[PDB]
Amino acid sequence: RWVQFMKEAGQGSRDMWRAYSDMKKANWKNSDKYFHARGNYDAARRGPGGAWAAKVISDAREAVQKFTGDSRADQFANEWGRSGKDPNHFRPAGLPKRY
Amino acid sequence: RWVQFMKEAGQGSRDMWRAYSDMKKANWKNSDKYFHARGNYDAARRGPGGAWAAKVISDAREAVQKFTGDSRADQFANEWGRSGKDPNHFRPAGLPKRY
Amino acid sequence: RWVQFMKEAGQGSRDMWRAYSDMKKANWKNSDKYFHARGNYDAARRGPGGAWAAKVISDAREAVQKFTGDSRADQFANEWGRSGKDPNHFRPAGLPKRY
Amino acid sequence: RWVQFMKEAGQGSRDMWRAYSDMKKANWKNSDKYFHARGNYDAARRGPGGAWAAKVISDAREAVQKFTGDSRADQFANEWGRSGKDPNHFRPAGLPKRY
Repeated sequence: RWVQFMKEAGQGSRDMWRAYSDMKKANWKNSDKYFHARGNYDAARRGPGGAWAAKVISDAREAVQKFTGDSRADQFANEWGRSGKDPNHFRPAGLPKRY
Repeated sequence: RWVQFMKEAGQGSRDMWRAYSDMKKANWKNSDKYFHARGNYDAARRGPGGAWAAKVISDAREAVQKFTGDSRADQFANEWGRSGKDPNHFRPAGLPKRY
Repeated sequence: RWVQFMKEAGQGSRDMWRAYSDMKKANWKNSDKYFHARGNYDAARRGPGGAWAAKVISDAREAVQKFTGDSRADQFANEWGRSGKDPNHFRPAGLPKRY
Repeated sequence: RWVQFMKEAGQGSRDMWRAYSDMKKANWKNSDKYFHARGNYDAARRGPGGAWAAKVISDAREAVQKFTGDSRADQFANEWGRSGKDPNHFRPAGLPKRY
């Protein structure tokens, strides 16, 4: 169903935004890989529409960052999460458990 | 701002959704090109995030269309609208004026 | 069929390359829109795989050009051609008939 | 060079194709992740055009997989390979050494 796909995409996009926002709040050493994986994991957890949303938002973020005023590691972390593997694989010591 | 981008992308996504539900509600002959153009035009007016959102949602919709036996014509209508040209170029006679 | 899709993509990608090459040879005033439309038209003429190839190569070219050391017009011309409309719509007066 | 990019993309596309036909010829149990990883690794070694080609072909293949009732696992294997990690991490016991 198209409607269900679009619903999941909307939920997933909010998950990706929550990952961004948390990353900015945490302001933490060597956590970028974790939040990349967490955003994608959360979003794909919604279903195909969420996983689709994770993928295109991920690629846009990567693009804009190469429009800069370790991409391969970022994309690896994105897909680690998007495929359902535990984002805490990349968790740095000390990162508050709220994240 | 990335924030601004995601915000516009959120607005554009709602614009696209509005186009889909309007098309289904209208249930009008040969109206797909109009609603494709209209959703893309509404989305792109929100700004760059809006046009980006309209572009990726458009491509996901094309994929669906091709997998269910005119996606080429609708993608042309998508771009027409996204580029800021009048969606009413594609308006079929009799389509209710609220749409 | 996946094989047929991949075959068309290969043919289409050679068409897009032929459009680029011709554009560089022609070195002509205000022909960029024409070659954009012609590359995409030729490639989509091969079938879905060709049209798919036209789309992703088009977006890569646009990207790299925004990585610069009228995008919307370019993309409009791309989709004009990709949808099967005559690329000579954008032909500038004088352009050699080989192109 | 854009030329260099398209050249590497052509090489990468052949690498990906080699992976598909090898997978079909091998006809081996639980081997999809290996061949996904391998095709992406071969392609990305060609350079940026090669990695780009592997990325868009990978996404077109994911779409097909989802439309025919593990695409998530294969996309992870895609990224593993594309990032330069050893494809043989996914190698199933007994897969002929020529592959």
